[PDB]
Amino acid sequence: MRVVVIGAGVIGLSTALCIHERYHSVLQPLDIKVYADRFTPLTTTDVAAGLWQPYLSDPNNPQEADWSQQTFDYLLSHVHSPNAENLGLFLISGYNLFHEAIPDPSWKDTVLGFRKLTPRELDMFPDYGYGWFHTSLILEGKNYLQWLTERLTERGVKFFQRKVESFEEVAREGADVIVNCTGVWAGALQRDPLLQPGRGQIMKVDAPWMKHFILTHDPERGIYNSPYIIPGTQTVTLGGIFQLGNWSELNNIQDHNTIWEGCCRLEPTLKNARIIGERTGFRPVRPQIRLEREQLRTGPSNTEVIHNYGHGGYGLTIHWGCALEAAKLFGRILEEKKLS
Amino acid sequence: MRVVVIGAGVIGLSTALCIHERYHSVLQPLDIKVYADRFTPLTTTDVAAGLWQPYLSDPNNPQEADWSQQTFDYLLSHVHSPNAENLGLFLISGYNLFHEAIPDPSWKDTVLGFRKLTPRELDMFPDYGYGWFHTSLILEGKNYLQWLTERLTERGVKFFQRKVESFEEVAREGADVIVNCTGVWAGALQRDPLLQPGRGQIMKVDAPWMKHFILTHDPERGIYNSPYIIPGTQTVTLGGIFQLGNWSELNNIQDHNTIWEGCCRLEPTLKNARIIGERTGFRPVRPQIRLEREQLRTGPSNTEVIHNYGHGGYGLTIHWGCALEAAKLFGRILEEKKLS
Ligand SMILES: Cc1cc2nc3c(=O)[nH]c(=O)nc-3n(C[C@H](O)[C@H](O)[C@H](O)COP(=O)(O)OP(=O)(O)OC[C@H]3O[C@@H](n4cnc5c(N)ncnc54)[C@H](O)[C@@H]3O)c2cc1C
Ligand SMILES: Cc1cc2nc3c(=O)[nH]c(=O)nc-3n(C[C@H](O)[C@H](O)[C@H](O)COP(=O)(O)OP(=O)(O)OC[C@H]3O[C@@H](n4cnc5c(N)ncnc54)[C@H](O)[C@@H]3O)c2cc1C
Ligand SMILES: O=C(O)c1cc(CCc2ccc(Cl)cc2)c[nH]1
Ligand SMILES: O=C(O)c1cc(CCc2ccc(Cl)cc2)c[nH]1
Repeated sequence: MRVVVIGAGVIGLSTALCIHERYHSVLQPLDIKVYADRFTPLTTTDVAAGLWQPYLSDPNNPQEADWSQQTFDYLLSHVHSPNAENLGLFLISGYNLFHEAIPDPSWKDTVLGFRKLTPRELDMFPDYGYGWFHTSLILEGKNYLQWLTERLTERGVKFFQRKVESFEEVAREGADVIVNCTGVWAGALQRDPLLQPGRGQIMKVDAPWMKHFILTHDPERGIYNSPYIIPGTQTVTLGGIFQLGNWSELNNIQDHNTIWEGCCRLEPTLKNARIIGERTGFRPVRPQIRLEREQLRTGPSNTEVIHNYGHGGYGLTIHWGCALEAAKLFGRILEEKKLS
Repeated sequence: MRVVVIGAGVIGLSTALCIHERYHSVLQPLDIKVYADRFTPLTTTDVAAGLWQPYLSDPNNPQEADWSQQTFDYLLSHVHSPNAENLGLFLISGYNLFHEAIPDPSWKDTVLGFRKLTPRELDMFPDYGYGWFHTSLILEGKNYLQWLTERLTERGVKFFQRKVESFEEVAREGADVIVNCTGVWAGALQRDPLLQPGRGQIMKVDAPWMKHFILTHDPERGIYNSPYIIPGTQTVTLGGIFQLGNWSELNNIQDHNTIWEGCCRLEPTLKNARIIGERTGFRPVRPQIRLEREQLRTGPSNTEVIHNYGHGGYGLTIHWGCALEAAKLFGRILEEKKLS
């Protein structure tokens, strides 16, 4: 069985791992291959802090709340594990700030010790009069990518640096199943009017005193386009940028100033923190995640395509549930191709 | 007016600063000097993680509770200022675990977002049946001492290496007022068998993924004699040793093993953490703090002693309230000798 996963970001590597662990049997000899244009240090997955937190407003698709919850429960059970440190996995508590009273989120019982902020706590944030506190998890993109790659490497998965021009090219070069995990660049392989680059920029800062996440929200600004402070393992993530339709890979001075002004006003201690570096990424923006099997009529016999893209700002928060569902879609192919 | 502060730990340095802040302008030649046999990294203060948390057993002492509350307010005021980094001061959330049910502490309204631990959080600690969760403060001993030193230095306070033999030694060179902040060694200057060493030992570990303090409690081991994990700015503190009457300043291997095994059982990710260092410190154990005035006769010149010692395990937690009460006692000397 020949399988080609296109892309080496969070989605591709986890779908490749999930499929390989659930379907690579002696009864199912899988030849899995990873095809990517950009790898482990230079993807949009690396730019992500890795904080587990779904949308403030409920999605149009209810399968997504299940996939996000399923990712949390999985990560939590491995949070005290001997491998936690390599994945970049750890528990964290923090603040959710608002200007108005908001209903409690769907994930209020998934996270640990959810409650509303007390007045004396709210008194610490002059600009916000309402908010939450809970304990979540972090899965840093870069460390997790480094973990997945190495775990795949010891499983025979061969990685290849190349820009894939079309599905047919991969199919004709002997592919049976094409797992499409191209993120925002899925439009280059197949026209998707529901796809747009959710451009984001961040800063990496040396602020070790920071033990909590601090996320502010504003409907005027929109989702992920308002200041956020996310402490990592070696550095703190300074964010708050979202530009729908922007394809500029370079960092810009206005977004730098926006992030810095916003986070230093949120936490004045930050004014003394050292800028380690800055990065730019593209959230694969869609009304909902595209996670389905598509038949491609390549002459007589058809080559199968599993699309797994359009994860927006929640690709780490949801990855595992999407991986298991894509694995479920991979199982249906095996049985429909007389192999189960 | 000649003042000699004996002690360069949290007690001496904070007391020197308070007497200066309140009295530099009333007395024409206010002369303050600091005498100490150990400084900056070599004091008991330096051995302390600096978590704000009163003694496990309720006093029931309103005055002692006011000294603790006064310190929290004074530190919570600095916590968001762009100077906080220099004090070694930051907010930190965490767990306090017990095998059995217990009443809420009198400080439940001093700390931020105090609550009982949920059943899903208790599942993370199989050895414990009940516990608390709250947000408090860390004021790192070494870092704080450096800030107090630089505040004192700018105010022209001078530092001298001197192992004082008697109060009479210092009264003879011209001291009008001696401030006794000798911690656990106070008995050498004036007999006090109530003051005993509470031998403690800690491990300094590199685990920057740790964002929560974890403290365990066992009445059969006694206070401070149960595993505790307190993340600092650049390093994590591992401890849990209390040895009443032990004067050994050497790091013990059995205590090293007991600290390591005890903390790795509580938090298994700690197994991969790299041990940076270890220290031993003697808590100035006394059933109650010795904070009072005492007149000396030596010389035709009057010589007054202000005692401020015996803060056990909670020196950083209580210091500010004690430093202000010692400044007020200094003020009582001026309104008695007719100099204010
Ligand atoms: C600033 C910022 C901060 C964020 N923080 C968080 C967070 O804290 N938590 C969270 O849950 N999510 C966060 N996100 C969202 C998250 O980063 C994404 O949702 C997720 O990484 C995208 O996964 P991917 O694997 O689809 O995309 P990518 O990581 O972009 O990887 C796509 C892969 O497809 C390959 N590819 C594309 N086209 C081709 C082609 N023709 N041929 C070969 N290979 C191709 C690429 O080269 C690449 O290896 C953040 C995003 C941004 C922008
Ligand atoms: C392992 C451990 C962990 C701890 N963690 C915390 C914590 O998280 N939070 C908290 O609130 N507390 C903590 N503590 C408690 C805290 O360290 C003390 O209660 C506080 O340090 C004592 O202050 P001091 O100024 O009385 O002691 P010291 O720092 O010991 O200073 C005494 C000073 O007197 C000088 N001196 C003594 N005798 C003479 C003499 N004859 N001549 C000259 N100078 C003299 C010394 O050299 C020294 O400079 C901890 C203690 C230990 C041991
Ligand atoms: O910048 C992003 O794309 C991003 C950040 C996060 C974690 C912080 C956060 C802020 C806001 C909201 Cl609504 C949810 C989560 C996830 N994606
Ligand atoms: O060992 C000490 O003396 C010590 C530890 C701490 C911080 C953790 C802690 C443990 C136990 C209690 Cl009761 C309160 C606080 C301060 N001093």
